[PDB]
Amino acid sequence: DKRNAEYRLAFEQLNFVGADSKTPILKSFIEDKGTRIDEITFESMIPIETWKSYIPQLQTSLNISIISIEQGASKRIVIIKSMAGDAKIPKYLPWDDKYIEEQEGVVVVGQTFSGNIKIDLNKSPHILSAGETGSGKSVILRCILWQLLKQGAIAYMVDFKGGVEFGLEYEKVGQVITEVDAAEKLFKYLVDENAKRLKLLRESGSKNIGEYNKKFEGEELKRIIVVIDELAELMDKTGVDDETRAKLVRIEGYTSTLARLSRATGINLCIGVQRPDAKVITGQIKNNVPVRICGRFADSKASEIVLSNTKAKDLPEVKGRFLFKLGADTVQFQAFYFDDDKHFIPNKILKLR
Ligand SMILES: Nc1ncnc2c1ncn2[C@@H]1O[C@H](COP(=O)(O)OP(=O)(O)OP(=O)(O)O)[C@@H](O)[C@H]1O
Ligand SMILES: OC[C@H]1O[C@@H](O)[C@H](O)[C@@H](O)[C@@H]1O
Repeated sequence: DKRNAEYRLAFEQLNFVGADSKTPILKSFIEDKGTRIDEITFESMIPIETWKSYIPQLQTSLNISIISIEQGASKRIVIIKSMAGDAKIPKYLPWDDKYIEEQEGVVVVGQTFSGNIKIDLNKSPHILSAGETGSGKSVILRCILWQLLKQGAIAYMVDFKGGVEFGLEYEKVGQVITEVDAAEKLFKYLVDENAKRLKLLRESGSKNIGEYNKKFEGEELKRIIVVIDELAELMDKTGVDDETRAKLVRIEGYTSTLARLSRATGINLCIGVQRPDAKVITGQIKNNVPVRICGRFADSKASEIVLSNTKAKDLPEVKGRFLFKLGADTVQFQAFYFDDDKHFIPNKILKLR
């Protein structure tokens, strides 16, 4: 084999031999086609310290970006997590209105290996974005929102933390929800509106909202984008008042109902999650939210909750570098950087009519 033959010369060239005077032997190269993070296993007599000392040389020799070098099952075996020099993805990519999709309902979240990541909300209607504080899971949601505002959609924004993440400029573009009573009224309305559109399609004999809009002129239904900053504000019922938790259990009722029956009604949920918990990302939320955006999660348990795999732990530590799952396949992408005080121009959306 070519790889074993290649690696052998790279080691001979570095005189990278153990106490036994023998070069590391390649046990397995497990390449990921989706994330494109390869897993290079070697068993040598060289200690993990000497390996780490050689990461800059090993990168230049094998032409790889070493994500991590860890010790395997035995103190003889090492595992390298890397990406070839050809798995080229920007380390930083800002937002540009040039990316805004023409097709009403298609949104672009960033750049991948082969092209850009696109989500058609007529096909995949709900997005679950997850990541630690400062990962940029909010940035994505704001960018999806901007693209939909530009597409002329109705926007609702949920942030129970005084609505600080949805400032006075966001307020101009749509309704901002800050309390459980407002969220109760909003989610009840969203279920009623979803059901209202559900019968219009039945009666009109139209597949989606677009197929009805081309049948009724002055009665055109606009897309509804409802972004939730922290699912846990609606999910996590622990601590609140006896009357407040009946309100939260109603919000949870309506949310489940929204995610389940709103593929054709053009009502979309974009949910951010800081702390992936099974009490928050319920199987009802999982079964009905098809789009998964995942930041680097140190734990294997938090990644399984989100992606239904342990891929988030192998993410190269790059600000805005996420994982993307839709259906079975899981891919690596660099999320566009959406700067609020650079790209969010609320008057450009008010001009739209
Ligand atoms: N795509 C990106 N490229 C480069 N840097 C990024 C990117 N996304 C985020 N960052 C940086 O990290 C910061 C984190 O911002 P952000 O508020 O979106 O993250 P968050 O804490 O996970 O979400 P939230 O506000 O909902 O708590 C950004 O302000 C920016 O400095
Ligand atoms: O929050 C619910 C309210 O949202 C508004 O955008 C609508 O115009 C109202 O009809 C609705 O009752």
